[PDB]
Amino acid sequence: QEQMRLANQLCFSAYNVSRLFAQFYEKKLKQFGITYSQYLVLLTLWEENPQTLNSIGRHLDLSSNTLTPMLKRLEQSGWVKRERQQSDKRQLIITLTDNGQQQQEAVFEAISSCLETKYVFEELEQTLKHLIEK
Amino acid sequence: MKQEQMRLANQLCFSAYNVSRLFAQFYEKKLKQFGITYSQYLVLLTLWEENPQTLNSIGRHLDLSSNTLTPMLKRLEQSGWVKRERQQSDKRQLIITLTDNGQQQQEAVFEAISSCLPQEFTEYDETKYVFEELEQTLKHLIE
DNA sequence: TAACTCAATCGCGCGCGATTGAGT
DNA sequence: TAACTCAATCGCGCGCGATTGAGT
Repeated sequence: QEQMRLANQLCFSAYNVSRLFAQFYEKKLKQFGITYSQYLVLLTLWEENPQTLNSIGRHLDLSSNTLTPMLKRLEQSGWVKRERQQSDKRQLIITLTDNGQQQQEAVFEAISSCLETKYVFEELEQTLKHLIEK
Repeated sequence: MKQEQMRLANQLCFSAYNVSRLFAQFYEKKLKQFGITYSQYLVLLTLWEENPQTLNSIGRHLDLSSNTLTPMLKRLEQSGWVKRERQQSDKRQLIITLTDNGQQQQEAVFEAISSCLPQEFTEYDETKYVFEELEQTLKHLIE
């Protein structure tokens, strides 16, 4: 009984924490007209450019069911180019635009100006991953 | 110093993102039998601790509003977990009350989830604290 | 042909910023 | 008349289980 009481408060906290993070980031990012999830995509691209959609998804644990509509939005607001690979026409190469690369510093400053754990999350992250399989 | 503190906030934000998605995935798997969602579960938890409540009250417990809870309490009524009825004293209000089935099925739902929790559960109390800390930190950061 | 691997698509339920309109 | 306080509604962007159809 008490092991359920723990899982619930812990689940519920994670639920509250992620919403709050999103709320916060979205407030700061409103200037740029990008969402929290779009920001997470742009982080991976700022760390490695270009990437395939599938590669981005692997970094974020997301798939085309989320990234397809959403990379289309980032293209439509000038952050990225979506183009097909010649080696493999099934693939989709995502490449940052100049504007997309350029605005990183501005975006990071917009958020930074308003600012054990990291381990504890990664622990639970890996615990849950296993629970979804075996 | 200028930048490395951002790299911390990002990995921490991204971890919380991943953790909550996984928690939802897990609970949704176990709750499929009962035909309820994670969020619906969270609403049922507050009702199992206090019944009846007004939609506004539930929302206060979960930091949600009618923009989420209206469509969703309608779903729980349709699957026989709750009654949605307006108050006489104040016709604006909406009283949510658990159905017998709704009350009754708590034990079964808890068991369905608890049976799949690893024995890894009197050395996770640290975690529960660390979350609540960040939860409160973030809540102040928004205001 | 076939098996495979991709992004794209579909349907649905949230979250939530914003607005509406009923009721006090 | 007004100031309030509610749930309901609207529009949009996710997440994601599932399917599709193009390409290898």
